[PDB]
Amino acid sequence: SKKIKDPDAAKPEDWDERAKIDDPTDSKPEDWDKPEHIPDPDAKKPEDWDEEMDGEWEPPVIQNPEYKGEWKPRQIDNPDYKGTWIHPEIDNPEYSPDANI
Repeated sequence: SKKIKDPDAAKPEDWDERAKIDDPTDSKPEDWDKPEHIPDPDAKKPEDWDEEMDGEWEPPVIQNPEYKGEWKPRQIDNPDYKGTWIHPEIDNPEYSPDANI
């Protein structure tokens, strides 16, 4: 996604930045992580459209029934930490809106 943790952002080398840990001994795959938005399966476009002049159509999305806000397992408060200063995230180079960066 847009805006992620990165090296430009000038983080120290691992200074108990978390506050709340994730699955200690549990863990599962990523396969919770279903897409928030899926295109309409029956997303037909108008024949009254010129993608030459718009640039593309505009295929609608719906919210997926399986929608979880993110793979947050059980973010439990850790066994004592430091204090995440406020790292400035940066504009995730590997995001790519529609064309690879």
